Order: sequence, then C-alpha cells, then structure tokens
Amino acid sequence: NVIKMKSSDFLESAELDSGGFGKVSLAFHRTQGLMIMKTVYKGPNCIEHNEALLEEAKMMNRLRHSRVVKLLGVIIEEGKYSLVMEYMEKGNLMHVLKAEMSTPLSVKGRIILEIIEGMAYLHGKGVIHKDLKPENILVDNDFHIKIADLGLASFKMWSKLNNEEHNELGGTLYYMAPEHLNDVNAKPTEKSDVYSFAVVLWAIFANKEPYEQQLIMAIKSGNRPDVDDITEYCPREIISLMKLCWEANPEARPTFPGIEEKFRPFYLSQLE
Ligand SMILES: COc1ccc2c(c1)C1=NN(C(=O)CO)[C@H](c3ccc(OC(F)(F)F)c(F)c3)[C@@H]1CC2
Repeated sequence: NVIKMKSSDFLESAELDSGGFGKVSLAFHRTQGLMIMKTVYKGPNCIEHNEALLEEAKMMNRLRHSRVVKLLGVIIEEGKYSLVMEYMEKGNLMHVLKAEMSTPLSVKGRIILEIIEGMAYLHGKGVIHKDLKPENILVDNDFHIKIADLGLASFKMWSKLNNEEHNELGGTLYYMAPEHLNDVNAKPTEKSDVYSFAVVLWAIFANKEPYEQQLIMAIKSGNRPDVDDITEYCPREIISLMKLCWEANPEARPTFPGIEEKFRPFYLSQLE
C-alpha cells in the first residue's frame, strides 16, 4: 500500500545531472536526497482514474526483490502524476557499457546473472516485463544492477495514463520478439522477455545497440544481431545461450529458472 509523496518535497534550485539515465530525470528530495523521477502525466485533472491507479500500484508493490528497482513513492496530484524510485548512481546499462573505461568478464557475467535472478523473480510472480532492454537495466556504484520499466510497458492503467491524448508530457523494436512484430494481437509470454534477454546479451558483449519495413520483415524472416561485431572475447556457451534464446520458436526458448539452473554453475567457476 504505497507511499504518497508531494511535489513540494523536492527542490529544483539544484543542478542535477540526469545524463545517462534516459527518459527519467534526477530529483533532489528535501529530506532523503537523490532520487529518480518519472513524470508520467501532466495537464488537466482526472480523479476518475485515481482509484484504479492506486490498485495497480498496490499490485505492483508486491514485486520486491534485489534486482528490481524500488518505488519510493508516487506523486498523485491535480493534473500531475509521477513515480519516484531509488537512485542508481551509474545510470542505465548502455551508458555503463559505453563508458570511457572498461569492464571485465566477471562483471559482465555477474550483471547477466543478476538480470536472470530479476527476470526469474518476475516470472515467479507471474508477470511479463514486455520491454526488456539496456535502457531498463540500471546500475549502482558497485555494478550491481536493477531492472526497471521506464516506458511503463508492463503496466495497464499507468500505461493508459502515459498516453492519454490529453497529456502534456521505436528502437524498442530491436528487442521485441518477432511474433510481436507487426502482430499486436498475440499475448506476450515469458518467452517474449527471453528473446529480449538474448538481444541484451548481444548488446552487452557488443558494448552497443543493434543496427523499418525491410528490417522488421527481415527479423520476422529470421534476421538477428550481427554476431560478428563482438570484438570482445565472448564464451562459447554464452553465444550458445544467445543463439538459443532468440529462436524463432517460443517453444524452442528456455525459461529463466532453467537458464539460471545452467548459468549459476557456469558463472562462479569460469567467470568470477
Ligand atoms: C506505480 O506503482 C508502482 C509500484 C511498484 C513498483 C513501480 C510502480 C515501479 N515502476 N518501475 C518503473 O520502472 C516504472 O518506470 C519499477 C519497475 C517496474 C516494473 C518492473 O518489472 C516489470 F515491469 F514487471 F517488468 C521492474 F523491475 C521495476 C518500479 C517497480 C515497483
């Protein structure tokens, strides 16, 4: 039963650097300090959808795990709706991959394992992210990650809010399963997230994103990320996982608990 916060609780007289965070920005809280601000709606009122929203939030508040970012609270105000979540100092996954330094096999692989525990946890709670991608992986100072849903994809009501025409406030297709490409009617499954996971493993070892009509149809046909562009050393059973998880058949792809069952043994020994 979620924490409500107010707009007044924050300060703008501060120059925060929300660089490398994405759509969401950084906010300074007067009592508690640095936080992540997702503004989702601004404009006219509509206290007619408030209750539903709350219920949704209540439901999503049941998701609590070390690899999913925490909601610190919501701002539900007249003509203004926001989500407020924990601060992750290093920002999203791409930003850290596209850093000016470098990151070890042991780190990258631990990042992967952490992701996996996240996703397995989520599916454990019978929930489909529907939008897994490096943008929605956030990193703390100790390169421990947390999964986010910053485009509200896995939401229903809050989703419906972030698009209400009366609002005043896509590449994401490169991570989408092909089943869902040009077919909006097929119900997403855990597997859709697994395809997405695959393309993320690619993004990680490639330290960069992947690459419409032609391309979309190509991916539907069987096109995948150019596995040649990984100039970094990437293990055989890992490019094997990548290959297996972006299979055109949802039947062919593995569950996260299975993936981990086979990967947890493989991280600790040959990676950490
Ligand atoms: C509004 O009530 C709520 C109540 C609880 C939460 C949120 C919003 C959140 N919102 N979040 C966002 O990233 C929103 O941009 C975070 C979040 C959302 C979904 C996640 O997994 C998904 F989407 F199921 F696939 C996740 F790992 C983290 C955060 C979770 C906790």
